[PDB]
Amino acid sequence: NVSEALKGALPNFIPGLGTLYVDPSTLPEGPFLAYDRAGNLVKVVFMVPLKKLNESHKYVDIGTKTLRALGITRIDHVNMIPSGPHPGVSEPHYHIELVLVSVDQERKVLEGEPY
Amino acid sequence: GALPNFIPGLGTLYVDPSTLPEGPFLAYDRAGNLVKVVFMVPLKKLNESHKYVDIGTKTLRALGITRIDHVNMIPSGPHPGVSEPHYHIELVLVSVDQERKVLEG
Amino acid sequence: MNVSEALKGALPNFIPGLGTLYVDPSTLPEGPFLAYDRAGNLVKVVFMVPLKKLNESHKYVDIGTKTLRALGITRIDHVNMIPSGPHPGVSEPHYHIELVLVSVDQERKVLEGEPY
Amino acid sequence: MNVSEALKGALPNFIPGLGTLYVDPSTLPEGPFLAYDRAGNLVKVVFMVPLKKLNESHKYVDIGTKTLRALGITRIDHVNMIPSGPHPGVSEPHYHIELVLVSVDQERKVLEGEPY
Amino acid sequence: GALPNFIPGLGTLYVDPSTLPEGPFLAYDRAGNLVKVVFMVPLKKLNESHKYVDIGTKTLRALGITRIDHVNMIPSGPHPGVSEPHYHIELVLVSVDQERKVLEG
Amino acid sequence: NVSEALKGALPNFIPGLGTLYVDPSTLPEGPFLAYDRAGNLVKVVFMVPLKKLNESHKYVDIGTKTLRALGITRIDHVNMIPSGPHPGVSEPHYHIELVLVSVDQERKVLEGEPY
Amino acid sequence: EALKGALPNFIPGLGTLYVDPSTLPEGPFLAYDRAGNLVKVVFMVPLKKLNESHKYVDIGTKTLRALGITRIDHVNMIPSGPHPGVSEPHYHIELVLVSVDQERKVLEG
Amino acid sequence: EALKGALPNFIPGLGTLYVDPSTLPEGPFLAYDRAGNLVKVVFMVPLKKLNESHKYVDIGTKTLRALGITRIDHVNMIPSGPHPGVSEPHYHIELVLVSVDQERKVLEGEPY
Amino acid sequence: GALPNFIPGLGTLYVDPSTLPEGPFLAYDRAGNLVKVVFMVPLKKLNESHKYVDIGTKTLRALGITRIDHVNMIPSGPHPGVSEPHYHIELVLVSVDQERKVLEGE
Amino acid sequence: NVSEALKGALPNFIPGLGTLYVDPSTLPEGPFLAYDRAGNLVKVVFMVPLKKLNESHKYVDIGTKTLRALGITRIDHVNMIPSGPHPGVSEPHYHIELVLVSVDQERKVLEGEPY
Amino acid sequence: NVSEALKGALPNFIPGLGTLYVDPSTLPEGPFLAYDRAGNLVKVVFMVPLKKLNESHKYVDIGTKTLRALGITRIDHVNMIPSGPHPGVSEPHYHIELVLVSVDQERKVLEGEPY
Amino acid sequence: EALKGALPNFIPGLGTLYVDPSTLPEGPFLAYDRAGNLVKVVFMVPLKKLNESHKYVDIGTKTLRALGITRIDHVNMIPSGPHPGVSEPHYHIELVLVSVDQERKVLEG
Amino acid sequence: GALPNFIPGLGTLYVDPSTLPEGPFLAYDRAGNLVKVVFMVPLKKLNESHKYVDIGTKTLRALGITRIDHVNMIPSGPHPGVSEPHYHIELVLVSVDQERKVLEGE
Amino acid sequence: EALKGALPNFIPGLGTLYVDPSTLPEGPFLAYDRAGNLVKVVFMVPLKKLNESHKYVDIGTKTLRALGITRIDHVNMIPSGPHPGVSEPHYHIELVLVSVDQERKVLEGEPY
Amino acid sequence: EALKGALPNFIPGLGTLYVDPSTLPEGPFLAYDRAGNLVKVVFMVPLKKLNESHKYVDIGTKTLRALGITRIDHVNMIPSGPHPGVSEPHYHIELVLVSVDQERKVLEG
Amino acid sequence: EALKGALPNFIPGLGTLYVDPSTLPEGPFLAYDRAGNLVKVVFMVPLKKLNESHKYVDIGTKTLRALGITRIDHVNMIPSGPHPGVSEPHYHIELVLVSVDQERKVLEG
Amino acid sequence: GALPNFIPGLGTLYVDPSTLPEGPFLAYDRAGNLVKVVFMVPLKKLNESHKYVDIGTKTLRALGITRIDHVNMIPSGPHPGVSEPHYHIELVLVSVDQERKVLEGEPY
Amino acid sequence: LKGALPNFIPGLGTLYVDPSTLPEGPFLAYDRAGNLVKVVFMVPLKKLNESHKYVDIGTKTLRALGITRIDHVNMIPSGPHPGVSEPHYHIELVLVSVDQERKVLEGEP
Repeated sequence: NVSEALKGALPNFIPGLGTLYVDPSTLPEGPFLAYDRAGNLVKVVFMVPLKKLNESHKYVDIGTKTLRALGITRIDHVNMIPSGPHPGVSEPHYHIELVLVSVDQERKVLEGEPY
Repeated sequence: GALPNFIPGLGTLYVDPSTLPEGPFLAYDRAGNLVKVVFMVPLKKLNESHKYVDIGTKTLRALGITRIDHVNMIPSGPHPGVSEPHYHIELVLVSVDQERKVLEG
Repeated sequence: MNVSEALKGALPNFIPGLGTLYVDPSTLPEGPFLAYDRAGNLVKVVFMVPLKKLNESHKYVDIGTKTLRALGITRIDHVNMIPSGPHPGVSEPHYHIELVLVSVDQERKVLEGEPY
Repeated sequence: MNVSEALKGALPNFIPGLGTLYVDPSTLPEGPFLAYDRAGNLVKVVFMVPLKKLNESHKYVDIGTKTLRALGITRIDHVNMIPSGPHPGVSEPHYHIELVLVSVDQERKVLEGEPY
Repeated sequence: GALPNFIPGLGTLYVDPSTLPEGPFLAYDRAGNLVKVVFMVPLKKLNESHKYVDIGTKTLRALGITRIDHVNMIPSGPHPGVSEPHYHIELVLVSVDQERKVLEG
Repeated sequence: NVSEALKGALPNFIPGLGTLYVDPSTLPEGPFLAYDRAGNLVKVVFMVPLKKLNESHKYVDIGTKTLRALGITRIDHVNMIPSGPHPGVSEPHYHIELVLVSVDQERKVLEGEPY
Repeated sequence: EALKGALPNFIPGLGTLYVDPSTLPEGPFLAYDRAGNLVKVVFMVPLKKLNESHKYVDIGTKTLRALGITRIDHVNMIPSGPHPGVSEPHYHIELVLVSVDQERKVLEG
Repeated sequence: EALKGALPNFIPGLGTLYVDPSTLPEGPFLAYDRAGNLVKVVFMVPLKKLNESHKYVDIGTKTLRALGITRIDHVNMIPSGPHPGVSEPHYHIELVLVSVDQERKVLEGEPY
Repeated sequence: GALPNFIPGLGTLYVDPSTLPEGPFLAYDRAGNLVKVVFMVPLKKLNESHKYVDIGTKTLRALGITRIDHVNMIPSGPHPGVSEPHYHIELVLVSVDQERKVLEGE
Repeated sequence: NVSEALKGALPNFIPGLGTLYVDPSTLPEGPFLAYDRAGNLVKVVFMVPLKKLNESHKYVDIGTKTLRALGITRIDHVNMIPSGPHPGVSEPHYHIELVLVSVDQERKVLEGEPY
Repeated sequence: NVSEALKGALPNFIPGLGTLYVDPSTLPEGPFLAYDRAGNLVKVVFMVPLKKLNESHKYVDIGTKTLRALGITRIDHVNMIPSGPHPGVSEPHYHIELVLVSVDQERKVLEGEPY
Repeated sequence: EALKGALPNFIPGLGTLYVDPSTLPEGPFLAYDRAGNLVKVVFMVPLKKLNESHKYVDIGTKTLRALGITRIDHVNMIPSGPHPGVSEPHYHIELVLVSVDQERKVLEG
Repeated sequence: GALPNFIPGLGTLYVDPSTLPEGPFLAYDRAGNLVKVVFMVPLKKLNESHKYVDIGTKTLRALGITRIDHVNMIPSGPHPGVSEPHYHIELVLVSVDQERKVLEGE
Repeated sequence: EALKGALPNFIPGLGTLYVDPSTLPEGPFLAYDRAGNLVKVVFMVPLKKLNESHKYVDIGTKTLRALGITRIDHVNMIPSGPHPGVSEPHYHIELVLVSVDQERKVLEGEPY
Repeated sequence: EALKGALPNFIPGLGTLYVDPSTLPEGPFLAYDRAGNLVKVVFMVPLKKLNESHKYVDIGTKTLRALGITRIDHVNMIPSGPHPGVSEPHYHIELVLVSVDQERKVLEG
Repeated sequence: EALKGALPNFIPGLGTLYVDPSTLPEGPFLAYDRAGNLVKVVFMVPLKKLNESHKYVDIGTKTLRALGITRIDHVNMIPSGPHPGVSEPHYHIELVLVSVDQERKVLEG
Repeated sequence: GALPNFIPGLGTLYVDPSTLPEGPFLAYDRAGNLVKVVFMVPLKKLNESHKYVDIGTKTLRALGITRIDHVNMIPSGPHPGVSEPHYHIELVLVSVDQERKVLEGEPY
Repeated sequence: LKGALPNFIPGLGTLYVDPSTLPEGPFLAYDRAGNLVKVVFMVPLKKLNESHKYVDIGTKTLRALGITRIDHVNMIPSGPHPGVSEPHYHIELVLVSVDQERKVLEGEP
């Protein structure tokens, strides 16, 4: 079976998220990188707990290493999506996304539900 | 953190946060194989007779031609931070025994 | 007798909005129920669950295995969860959990039901 | 090295407008060729036939049986018959007879090809 | 008449006349079982490099989940009144041997 | 298998034509009757060879028996579609159709390609 | 005040024949008997168009729906008899609402 | 009973048509919808008279005078004949009192 | 203002050129009174069975409420430049006698 | 009545042309000036015989006087419309128009038929 | 200039109201008559104070004189628009309008903001 | 046959009052005299909505178009006053097609 | 014609009621000259941070080419009937001195 | 080189902004697109002055005078502040010289 | 850097003539003098199309909007005359932004 | 002629800060150093909105596309320092185009 | 203007003098963004089978990342100022609609 | 079943094209290793001689290939190809140096 064989080789891709990669040494803020099925970088996502924001924590010079290694990003727009809690995420967070394509293209290449 | 870690009984759960709370969520075993699609339904919406119509369309279509082995409808267990009851409507892609084995729970 | 009636007479029972329904009696009350269109194509798989059981945290595990296995490979297009009851024939609130094998618009078209 | 390149490197060859192609070498030149999208889903089955053979009334019987049988149950959405050649790589006019397993719009979308 | 009669090798061929000449046509055996879907392509259009895109959509979808056993591409044989060459692009639903048997040709 | 069982029982229905019935004693003019998947009468179709028209043949009092047995037809529109020759039809014909629903409904219930 | 109903001259075989000119040549034409009852609906088709395999789709819709015909007795397909002025041959596809005997009678055929 | 029935029938596409017999063959003819509204005023002329350079002057005066208000919306010029009941080609010159869609609607005629 | 050359029987003719050849033309009398609306139809089109539907809409609507006295349908007389025969379908807003006077036409 | 009185007190406006003015000494080329019912200048139109164009006549420094007296024009687009021959226009002409509003606004304020 | 000259020679037209006239002896109810730039009657407007309505005042046989002098009206629709208080209108009022053209034509010929 | 024309009650001052119930409360209501002549078109406006500054735009369009009213004799704006079952005050915006004297006469008011 | 009661400082005010309360109002002087365009903004809306975007479009466009001499922003003075404070944002087409005269305002 | 650079930057949503310093704090400010076209004239007023019934009379005369032609399309009144750089609530009273879509386009600002 | 402004040839009487090739043949062409000032907008109209009665509607819209021309000094309608490679006659519809004397000067014509 | 570029007062830590008022409160705001170079893009988000789980989608699009930023050095998420007039707390989500050291330097932090 | 003008439909054009006449020419929008790279070739040279190899290498090298969106091949001339037929081969770096928008040209 | 890649061609390597986009394509040329070497538009000389205007071609392909760097461009008359009669021009967007191109595609220098 060719289809089963291709899918076996193919990296996991989660509709609405993409194929994710994150340098574990940059957690928990990240940012994680989201790629489409063709392997192009779609967005760079920073993660922050709401609690810390409520405590007025100051995040400074974040994602420097990752961004430096990325090179050209040409940001199209920004998203700030709330997340958590739910199985897997113990507290509310916000995903701060730097999207490198139009909002419609992002939904399109990441196969995500319209906002 | 905001990213998922393998949890016994559920596996590693991924989800497009903009589709919360229902999702659906994709659950993978440690080897990164998709085990099930999980809709996280707040029991509260069900008690208000909310009509869920055409949900999980993008995710399910991404499965392409597939085989659904069975369905589970399980009440959410204890989960840190979670404060309301939900039901896990699950479309499992492997046998109930395969599922229990690879999810380690 | 006219040909139309003879045709109508030979065609399986079809209910607008539900289709032609079949279920394995041994799988009741949950099912699943299989809904076919007028062409005999399987449109959706429907699980029936009482709301009260959900509120009492009943654990439904490995449901519809026999029925599902008998189906075969297929794409799943989307899911619906529709509230039902009570009313004559249904003594308490239920939820229809539906695994639909065609687009939501196609479902409403081939089952001839009112649009959502 | 960046992650994007490592990903691109691990992904099968995909040609915009054609998809990821595979064919049983023993079935050439006719095939059929199987075209998959980036998700690894089979999009279409393509038979290759030289126009000259059609003009000389060649009889093609029981074609693609081995390949087809290996597939499985599936819906067929539509058929295309697209002319091809000559050009580098194709010495004479051919026709691509395609059995497409998704809508024509979905085909153009998942294979990322120019609209018809 | 304008209605079809069982013809050896083809069976009983039905078609929505508004889709002529290509159709596609549906071929049934004497017991009324669908044997194959047949597109009747004028060889002339092929020589003019006509691009057939998205044809037989309504008929094929009517087949629902099916299995295509094999394909035939056969030049039209002698047919009363027919004056131009066509190719029968056939999507057969049974084995080539089953096909020859039930079509009596 | 329920699907195979249902389809086995179901009468043949040809997309764009419907489920056809014709009183053989009324051939070759007919008319044949075309029904949808629910068994409703969609159209009444008369058949005539082009050759006869070219010879000025006079068709008179056609389809009387069939029409009498039909009762209420309430015609919506008329179609005149050419047909033949092709495998199965030795000479050109015209299908003169009396359609009992709108032209869009006819295409819809008979699952036919748009005109 | 000085008007009167406009009514075409009776024509043996065709009765009082009306037609919306913008729908010509096909029509349909409406044929009435002396008493003012509708006898038949007639589509006037050029044989040339048929030999050209013209596809006639959804014709006479507004007319047919306005009349609300529910009973068609029979159908006629007759070659265009000689008519003063008409040079090309047409076929009269008639949807007759009464019997063939009543038709010839009421239309003084 | 004196129940009037010599009234013309409403014909889809034409409406209920009246004409002053002393104005024939040109008319004009008056077309009314089912409610009794005057929809259009129609003049009929043989194409042959036109080719023979005939001069139609001060036509339809009597009729138009008895109509008073009009407010014309558009004009149509429709060819007709030959066909059974019309031995020679004519043109229907129509002065329409409602928009073109309204005219097809109230007269229940086939769209243009 | 900028009035064009008065024409006997036609008066001062105005027409939107984008609507030629039919128009319709608006004919005014010396005093600026609208006397008639003129559709100039090439006989060739009539002979070819051209179907004219919904013409003059804008002009007729801008002219609004009023009354039509009579209608004329006269073949194009001698006009410099014009080379194919036309017919003038006219909707006159005054009596035929008043028309012959204001338009100073024979 | 008021209505009838108003129209009489209003300048002659021709559907599709507007209210025209032209400096007599600039005839026959003009340009003519077309105003809407509010008195706004809509377009500046130059009249040229087609025969002159075919004769390669040189029209230079045209409309200077009239244009000077206009001031702020703001050209939106240009049209070149053929005209004549017909009563009042003995030969074919072309109207060269410098329009000061969008093309749709033009047909709208001059109450003319769409192009 | 011509443009400036034209406007001066033209009647006062107010966007959204048109050119208004009212028989002084019918004040304060009117009706007022609103004309477009071509001098066509667009609407007939009656003015009533809201307080009178709340006092159950009986307005009977209003606008008879003005209406008689109008003749052919052809009512398309009615509007009831609240007005005031503001400078020039010491108390809340309602404008009862009998409009003689479609609602879109009304906003169009009176050059007013859409409702 | 056994079917007779169906006609609402005659309200002195209002006559035979008809109204498409789907257009309530405003209507317009149509008031006919005994003979079957339309005497006036009545918009039934709730005072409460006027106090709320409701903007009524394009009302009675289809009805007015269907009636084809070219001549309004006079307008009345009068309080509805009490009516059995009616608990909210309304104003009658009336387009009367006949003289005020004829109106009092035929509506027996 | 039917002119409303002249107001000192405002002149003859006209406004399309469907656009109240902001308007804009058109203020003319005795002679029928448009003197200024007035937007009447309820202070309450300003205090609530209301976002006014694209207002007065139709009126301003119908008034066309011209020049704005100066702008005024004055609180609503005493006006019978008016009960909430407003601000009059005015686009004046004449000098402030000429404004005080034609509008006969202090 | 005398290559001028003390020129303001084009800011998406604002354009290139100029003001006569002797007209501050009200201005008006002049906003230009990239081609150099004047898009809008902006007046700035503190909400507090409005609440204190301040009277702004004959404002922006000098500036408006030096602009001559204008042809105003619409008006905007936009609230602003408090935020870094603006300690008190203000309103931006804008006289716009192009349609509202054109203004967002040429100034390249976020849609309203 | 090594990049210099790219400028077309200077045609006496026409200057530095620019044109978006996708809008050919009509253009409009834009003619600049040596200093870089726009001297005139030129619509290049084929005589053949005029003889065919072609209707030119809404031409030069984007270009005119981009130039923001509020003052036209004068208009010229002159024959293009011969040009190397040009075999069809055209008329130059010109919107000249400067005096006719300045035009002859700066275009060195 | 008497004008001058409108330029907001410099603000230690924020530089010359611009914002299109219609995009408030979020902005983004654009921060420039004395030399006129863009230092960072700042979205000013109300903490209240975040606690309400507001979904911010596609913000700063026109601005970000007009600037054509290709290199982001780092990101900052800082609580709203005390600002004259600002009562509610916000978070400054900053996309910084230079190094953290250069930032504090050029913005005279 | 002390630098090349922005021309509607073309933008602001730059070219390496030594790469003439083929170029490529670089077209910028009003904001200074590179919109497209244009090669100019005479039809005549194509008909004579001239081989253009390794063109625009210098200029392309000093440009950098481009991310090509689409290609246009537009015929030009003859007309006043262009004595013979040429083809403009364009490598456009934005969508076709965006190109028309930022270079403010007439729609295709 | 295995990689169905076509036969290596000298100077064009493994060549792919979406048959529905013929004749221009563009074609994608890969080296033995499966790397993309160049994108090729095959334009029939006849079309150019006919002044055909090509606008927005190759969009889906180019967008999918996210080509950020083009090393050089070639415009070569079409080499001799079997069955290929009509002359074409190859507009090539090469992603590698001229040397590397000749090397990896096994084509003559």
